[PDB]
Amino acid sequence: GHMPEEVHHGEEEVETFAFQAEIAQLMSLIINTFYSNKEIFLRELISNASDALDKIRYESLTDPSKLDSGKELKIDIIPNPQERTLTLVDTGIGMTKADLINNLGTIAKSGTKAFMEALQAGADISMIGQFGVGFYSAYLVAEKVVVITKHNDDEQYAWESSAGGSFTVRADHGEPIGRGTKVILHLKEDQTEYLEERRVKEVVKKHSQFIGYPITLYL
Ligand SMILES: CC(C)c1cc(C(=O)N2Cc3ccccc3C2)c(O)cc1C=O
Repeated sequence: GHMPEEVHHGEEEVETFAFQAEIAQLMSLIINTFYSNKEIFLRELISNASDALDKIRYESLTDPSKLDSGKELKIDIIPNPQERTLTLVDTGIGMTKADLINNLGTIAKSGTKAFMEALQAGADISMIGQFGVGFYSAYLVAEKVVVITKHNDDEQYAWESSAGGSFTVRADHGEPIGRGTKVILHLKEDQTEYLEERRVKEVVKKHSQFIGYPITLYL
């Protein structure tokens, strides 16, 4: 053939953005600081999933066709010892691309700044959910976090950050999740206990025993 060259893709495939400084500061705090009960990261992620499931469960009352992307409201947890990943998948309402960028990169500024002020005044890490920013507690155990999300009104997107002050967002051309959010935790070397499922059960039973949706473990 010839050697055509595509000088210009139609649209930027991957976009990289900086966190608001206060979000980056909290992430650095979380990822570098000792905490005696890091298992609370799972409670915070399950709590976000439960809220997203509540959200779609409500809108299904007005519009039952919002469930055409999936009728089951559930949470699945998948440890992968060979990849050192722990994955949380929910069939909640999901996030549009705009809300993915805004919620994780920008408007968490107020909660993260108030939480750091509370920490300086004597609060501790386990209170992070009272400031609406419990998601960042993932970096207690993870060196890298991927968020895959699909909202009925938008396309499936992938967010990722290793807490170096920036994150990337891209169209996800991967396994389609239908609707909801998938959080993939790339675990730190010394936190692989959360790949053992005797441990994961322990943590769910301790912290999330009264979530109103089924939690299934895959191993
Ligand atoms: C990345 C993190 C913040 C997260 C987001 C969602 C999500 O898609 N939301 C959460 C929420 C809450 C209230 C209304 C709508 C939505 C939409 C989720 O299901 C799980 C997590 C795992 O921590």
